Amino acid sequence: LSGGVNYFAADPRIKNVEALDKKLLAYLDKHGEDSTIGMRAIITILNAFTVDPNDLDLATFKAALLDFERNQPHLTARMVLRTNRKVNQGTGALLSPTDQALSRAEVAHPLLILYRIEGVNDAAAQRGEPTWSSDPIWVPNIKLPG
Repeated sequence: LSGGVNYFAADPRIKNVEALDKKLLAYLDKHGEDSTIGMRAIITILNAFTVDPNDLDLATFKAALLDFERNQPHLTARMVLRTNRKVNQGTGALLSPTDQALSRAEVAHPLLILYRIEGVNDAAAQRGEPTWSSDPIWVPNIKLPG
């Protein structure tokens, strides 16, 4: 993982879908879709995900965040939560044109963008096309500063 590059999980899995979804949606209401958030809270959210290291290396990213904690204790992560997203699994891309520009413009804060995708699996699975591991799903996109 190099700085200044977006990485998103192509095929994420959630340990407990309802618990994470309830958690993220409660956060979205309480704190907004675009906020800053402490490192430990980011980590906790990331731990709710299971992703193959070759797809998205969450361990390394988390390690990088902890390094930021020790080196820059005041540094916070930026978190963007989008809902009602409609992206099919396996298309090779996640972010909207707006979030592309957003992430390119963010060069100070470690950035986590979460996309909530719902009501997409049935149509795709009915026509034998790739599906997300759950409905609804949250898809993570990370970007380190630099």
